[PDB]
Amino acid sequence: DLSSLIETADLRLLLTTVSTEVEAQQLAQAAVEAGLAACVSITPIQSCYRWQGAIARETEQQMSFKTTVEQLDALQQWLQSQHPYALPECLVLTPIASSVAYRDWLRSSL
Amino acid sequence: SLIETADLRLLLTTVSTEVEAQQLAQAAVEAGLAACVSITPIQSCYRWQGAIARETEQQMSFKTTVEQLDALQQWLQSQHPYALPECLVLTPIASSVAYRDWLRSSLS
Amino acid sequence: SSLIETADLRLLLTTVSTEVEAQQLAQAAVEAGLAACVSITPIQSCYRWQGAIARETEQQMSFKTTVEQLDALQQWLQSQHPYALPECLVLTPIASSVAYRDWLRSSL
Repeated sequence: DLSSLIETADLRLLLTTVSTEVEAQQLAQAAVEAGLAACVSITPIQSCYRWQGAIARETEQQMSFKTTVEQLDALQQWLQSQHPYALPECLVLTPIASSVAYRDWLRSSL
Repeated sequence: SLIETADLRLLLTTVSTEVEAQQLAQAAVEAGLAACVSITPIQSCYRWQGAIARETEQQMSFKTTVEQLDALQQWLQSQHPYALPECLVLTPIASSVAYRDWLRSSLS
Repeated sequence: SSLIETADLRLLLTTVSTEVEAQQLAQAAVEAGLAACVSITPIQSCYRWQGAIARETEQQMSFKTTVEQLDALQQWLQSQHPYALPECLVLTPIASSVAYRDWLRSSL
């Protein structure tokens, strides 16, 4: 149902970044194609971090993979094999609620 | 300074057009269902009815409390009853005292 | 390398009006050892403030930090933020790669 909120514990968002839009578009499509994510979002960002001792500001693409706990490990292993960085950003968030309809769509897609 | 929070919520959803996001944002805040809404364009790749679609969408992030969340979620779905929108709720673990207070006072 | 449950990593979220303000804050936070990484995303924001509903363009900021630096980043940010009442919302990731968790902790 489209209007009922439910508590959820098995949904996961995995956030990473890559340098170019072509890379991100390729990773997103390949993850959905492989059944490792139901949906992947990309948005351009600026990132500031220290590298080789100096502050760097770089344009990057922030990716959000929407997946379940059951595919999370396989997604992270797969990304490490395909990610262009030696040491990719990798943070996982847990949604605590969703709609029944969206949770069902997500699980069905995986 | 920081305080641990259990009752604040961020509702994340997507809509197809910028005009819809702007209208929803305004009306949700006007109604006291959210205190603040942010909108960010994104490109999304997803599985829909077997196939892979790539679309530009507006990511919306609504700042609310657990008390208004069910109401906000239902209201949003009433505005695009044809769609099956992204609905993901996050819970912040902390906030400032002042921000938490402003947010709560903004809801109706 | 593999995923590991995390309890000590934090994402502090805030907004500022302009890209220049965002860049300056980000750089200073990193330089001061209060955050490991800062991301900046252009957004539109709708909120209730000063008795009205405004829509403005803003920069969304996400500070990557640990719990050990969080109080100090928050205190510092309060003194340096251009806004009267800064957005202050903290998220906790539930996992990360071993390498990235180690990078983040090590960078601070």
